[PDB]
Amino acid sequence: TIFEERHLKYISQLGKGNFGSVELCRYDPLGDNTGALVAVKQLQHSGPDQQRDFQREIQILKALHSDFIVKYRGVSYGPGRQSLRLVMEYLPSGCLRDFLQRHRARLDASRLLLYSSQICKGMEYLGSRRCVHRDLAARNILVESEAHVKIADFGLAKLLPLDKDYYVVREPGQSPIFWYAPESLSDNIFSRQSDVWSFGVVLYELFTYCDKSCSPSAEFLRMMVPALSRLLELLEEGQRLPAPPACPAEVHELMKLCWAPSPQDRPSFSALGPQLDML
Ligand SMILES: C[C@@H]1CCN(C(=O)CC#N)C[C@@H]1N(C)c1ncnc2[nH]ccc12
Repeated sequence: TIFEERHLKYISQLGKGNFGSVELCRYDPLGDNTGALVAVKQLQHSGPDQQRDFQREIQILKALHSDFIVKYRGVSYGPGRQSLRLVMEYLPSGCLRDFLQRHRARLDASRLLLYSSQICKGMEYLGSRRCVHRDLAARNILVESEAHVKIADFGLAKLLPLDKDYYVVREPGQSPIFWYAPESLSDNIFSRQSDVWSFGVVLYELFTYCDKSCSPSAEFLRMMVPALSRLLELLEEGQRLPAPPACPAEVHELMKLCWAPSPQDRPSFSALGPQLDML
């Protein structure tokens, strides 16, 4: 699980987010271009707060073992003990947002429900580890195959101490505001139940095939003082994203429950899973 810097050969960018980037590299210790492709995350530049967070992220992912969480492979170092890069499995079908847009006409509602169930199970597992994800969105889901997706980034994830079932951040966060639960917008509170809110938005993303014209940003902005206050207002009045075109009624009802105003009245991932499998 220790990868030597000198054997990581840089090929291409796979994505970026939250002060980090993921690159496609070949781990090629023979130097003949036959080594395994890996996905390698690093900070885009040096930062002391970001480095502390990055080491924590690595320890979170290292301790996750699930069919629905991207596989941790190891780390590369540089000044010891200074983690330079997080090495993960590379899954070439890539991000679910991109995959849905491209294969839209090939994937039916059963496939979307399968993806929904897999994401829900990943999240049930995450919450069992006292991990709050905080950034659940289709952009952070990875496609292993046409019938298998995995939660694939943990840049903002936090571990809940044993005696507190939420965490409050000091500043407002810097993620697109359209996945945030009301209590995160109003009071920077995050919990496993704000993850459920975000999962409702992920269901919306799936059933819109991440179409840009009716995306959470496009549609909320169209429906919508500062933007965050307008969105909070809109949400506090009980307005919600509209059912996606052709959305099964049962799924739309599940989204609405995920979007209960109060965190306590949202269903658990434990409860959602069986309901998704039933559908
Ligand atoms: C959807 C995956 C998680 C989010 N991504 C980031 O780059 C976040 C940052 N920084 C892209 C990544 N993705 C395109 C991947 N694509 C292919 N293999 C991958 N392994 C691990 C991630 C990954």
